[PDB]
Amino acid sequence: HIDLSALNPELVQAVQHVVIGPSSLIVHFNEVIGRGHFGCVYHGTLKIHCAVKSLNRITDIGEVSQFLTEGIIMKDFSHPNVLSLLGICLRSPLVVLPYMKHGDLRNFIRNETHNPTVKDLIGFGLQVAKGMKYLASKKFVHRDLAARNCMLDEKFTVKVADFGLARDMYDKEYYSVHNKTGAKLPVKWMALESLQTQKFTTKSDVWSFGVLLWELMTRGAPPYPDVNTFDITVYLLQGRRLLQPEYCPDPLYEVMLKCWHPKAEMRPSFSELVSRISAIFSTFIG
Ligand SMILES: COc1cnc2c(NCc3nnc4ccc(-c5cc(C)ns5)nn34)ccnc2c1
Repeated sequence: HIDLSALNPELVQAVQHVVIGPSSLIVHFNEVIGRGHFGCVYHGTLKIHCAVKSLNRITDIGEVSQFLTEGIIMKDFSHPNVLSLLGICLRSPLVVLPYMKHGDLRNFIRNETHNPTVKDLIGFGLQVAKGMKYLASKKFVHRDLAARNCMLDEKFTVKVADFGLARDMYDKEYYSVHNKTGAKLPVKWMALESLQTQKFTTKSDVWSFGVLLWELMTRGAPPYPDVNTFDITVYLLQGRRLLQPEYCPDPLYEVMLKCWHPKAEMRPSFSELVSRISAIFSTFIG
């Protein structure tokens, strides 16, 4: 039930634009197209093709008013490199997202079917940087930027995803349980200070982006395979970084090193990353 009175009065008008009427959505529950900890995702028809995420695997949703607020905030986000929210359908509520034909970025670059060039791979990086530039300008911290968490549409447009109501753990292997807090953390993508404090910032998103660039240039290799979970802090503090992939241009590796600056405030902004990477991208043919 929608309690319009419970919402921030500023946001009441926006409800009509986020709520999908049950008769407008057909969801094809017979084939799962994605699996998250909080729920499965299915093909949907809205006639536009969409992805429908269930949240029924969680014991409880929480405050319905908060859920709508989350949806309303997320729907106002509009950028070609950021996954949009189509709306919410109240059957546990269903999250309705544009269908991303080529799935997550990590699986796409690991796929022997497609053959992206070095230029294509850098371009995927550039698109992610533009999405993050948008998100950072909205003061939004992603917290879980990784190749597994970005997706590609039918025209290979890369979109930063896995945020707002779409937030989940879509690949359980890369999340470790913290001793004191219990939080499940993507430790191999996290900035040194975040591992120490569990505080996430746009500058820790920049660190994660550096790892994402490394993923692209290795075509989806796992980072730090010979490191075990939380021993990553010890490993990094020894004076170590991910090595330069064979086909990674030198200036792109320099960008990665800047993203992993020990001082958070010294890391490049996403705007600077867009500029620097667009330059490097332009030097390639094909
Ligand atoms: C082509 O198959 C799919 C699968 N899942 C989604 C999908 N799932 C919800 C979602 N929102 N953000 C993210 C980010 C990552 C992922 C996934 C990652 C993995 C490994 N499987 S799904 N899903 N996801 C949304 C849109 N299109 C899809 C297309």
